[PDB]
Amino acid sequence: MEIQLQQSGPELVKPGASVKISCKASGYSFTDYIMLWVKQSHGKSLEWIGNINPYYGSTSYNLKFKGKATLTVDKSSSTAYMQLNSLTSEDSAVYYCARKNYYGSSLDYWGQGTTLTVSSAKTGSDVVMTQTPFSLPVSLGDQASISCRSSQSLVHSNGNTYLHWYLQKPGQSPKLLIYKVSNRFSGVPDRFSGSGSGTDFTLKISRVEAEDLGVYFCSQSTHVPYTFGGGTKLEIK
Ligand SMILES: OC[C@H]1O[C@H](OC[C@H]2O[C@H](O)[C@@H](O)[C@@H](O)[C@@H]2O)[C@@H](O)[C@@H](O)[C@@H]1O
Ligand SMILES: OC[C@H]1O[C@H](OC[C@H]2O[C@H](O)[C@@H](O)[C@@H](O)[C@@H]2O)[C@@H](O)[C@@H](O)[C@@H]1O
Repeated sequence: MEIQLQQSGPELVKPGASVKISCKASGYSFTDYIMLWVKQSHGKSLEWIGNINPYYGSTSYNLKFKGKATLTVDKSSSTAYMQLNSLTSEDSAVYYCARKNYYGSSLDYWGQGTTLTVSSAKTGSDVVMTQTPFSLPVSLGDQASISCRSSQSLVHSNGNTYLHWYLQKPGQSPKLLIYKVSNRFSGVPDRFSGSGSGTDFTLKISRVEAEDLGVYFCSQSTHVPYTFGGGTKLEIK
């Protein structure tokens, strides 16, 4: 098959109300993978909301969202839900669900996103990921190099380093490119290569083409809460 996460449609909701966004999983065994939710404010970086293990219904939240977001599942319909309460204009954003694997601790399949608009109208410190440059204008064909530095070592107890790279093309959800520093995800071209160790990581693109354009995000999942870099927009001069 093919794996799909299908989210409910755009929501226009009044301030103070609640909203419950759905994410229907197909193509894989729903209870065998953590489902994670992400907020993306129109400004652009990704923020972890929380995880749910659908087999148990057990949850973990980013402290920022604890008290605001509630994650549930319906196993019978292979559907994950995120409810947001006491909505204000600051909740207006795009929300993604994404499947998290165990072998890579990476977000391998993403929903298409749900846009929430909140309006009255009718129609241990967290680990910081510093990405540079924030903007990389290039000529087509150029080599491109993007750096990601973490405030703490990303080496996990098991000796692996859970640093990953995602590409979000214009108007799409993020997609996994590289997991665990240097491993190319299925279908990703050899022109992408990831390197680095400890706190310093690099993504290189050997010959940029149009399908590579968008915003790149590094992410770490060695430490809780999971965190993302601020993005690097790769675009043509
Ligand atoms: O760590 C030893 C166990 O490794 C596997 O289970 C470990 C975790 O791997 C899975 O991806 C998840 O299902 C986890 O819940 C699981 O604990 C298994 O091979 C297990 O038989 C080993 O004991
Ligand atoms: O060997 C390096 C460190 O490995 C473990 O901690 C690394 C990361 O593993 C955990 O999953 C999280 O607690 C992270 O916060 C943690 O740094 C530890 O054994 C640590 O003592 C080692 O220094």
